[PDB]
Amino acid sequence: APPTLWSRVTKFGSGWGFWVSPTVFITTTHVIPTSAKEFFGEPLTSIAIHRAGEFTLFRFSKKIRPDLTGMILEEGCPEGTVCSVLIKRDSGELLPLAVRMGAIASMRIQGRLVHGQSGMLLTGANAKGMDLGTIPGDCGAPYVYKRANDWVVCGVHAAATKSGNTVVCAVQ
Amino acid sequence: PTLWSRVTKFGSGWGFWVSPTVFITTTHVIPTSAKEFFGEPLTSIAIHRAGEFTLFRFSKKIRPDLTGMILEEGCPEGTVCSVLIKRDSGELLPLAVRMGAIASMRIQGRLVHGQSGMLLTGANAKGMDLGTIPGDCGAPYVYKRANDWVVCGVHAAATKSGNTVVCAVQA
Ligand SMILES: CCc1nnc(N)s1
Repeated sequence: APPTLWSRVTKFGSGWGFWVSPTVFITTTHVIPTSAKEFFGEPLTSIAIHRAGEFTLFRFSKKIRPDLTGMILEEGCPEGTVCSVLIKRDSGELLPLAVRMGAIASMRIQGRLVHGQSGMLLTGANAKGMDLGTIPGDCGAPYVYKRANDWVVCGVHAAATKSGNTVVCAVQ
Repeated sequence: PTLWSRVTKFGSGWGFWVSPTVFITTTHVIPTSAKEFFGEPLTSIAIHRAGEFTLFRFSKKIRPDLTGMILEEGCPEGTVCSVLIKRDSGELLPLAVRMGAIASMRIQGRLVHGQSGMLLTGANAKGMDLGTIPGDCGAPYVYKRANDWVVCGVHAAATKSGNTVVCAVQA
């Protein structure tokens, strides 16, 4: 994945989020610190929040990331699309986990109720563990895919089954 | 602990530490002019070659941080292996491979002997992060079996289009 996509992935709360443009930041609702009253030097009064279940979008009053161009945010992706989940790991390592996307789903995972676009990891027989699959600290990482002439972002990482291949992408 | 620390840049490709003293790679990536590897003179290294599979056994512990792993001659048909691709870009790319028969295959016009496989990303796999490139040779094929990771070969070749790969094996 191009370096401009990795540069958008930002350590945030108990996981990650992703800069869509200089003023727009998306993340997984449950990684947001509940006590927080300031983000990137802006008080909550200067920020518009758009939330659908595990999807949260922040719109800032001023350019926070003026080095970036706005890119395309889709509401999920077509059934059968292969995405990469852009996960940052121990020691500046970059782990773009291949995922085939499927249906909109509601599931119970580790006792929590989750809703978004389901997918299956294409990394191994089972993705149990940190070498082939996801860990809790990966939530908020972006789902991206390559088209003929550009890259699209279509959601953020919300949940994964243990001893499985199944993931849930939260979508706008 | 991580399998990824075992994947090491080597020659024109990569190799894999099975144990503190044993290193496996693809024959064609090995430098053809050398007097030492990893600070050890070639005079104290044992080299075992079988076509595109090479194993080095060192006289001293190069990676004393590691435990010894299971090394087998390929795996049963229909096993879904993972090829652990390390990239100079800074990416780690684990890809699922459904394994087939051992054969002599024509790949981009050359004969390659090893275990066939097909990527689950499929034939219309579209980009650097869904398939292999020539610099990836020597990346290990692994799978989990009964509590243990098994290494069953090293990346030797791949088709230009479609989804075929070849794992070089021992013996
Ligand atoms: C050879 C140095 C590297 N470490 N991790 C990578 N992906 S390249």
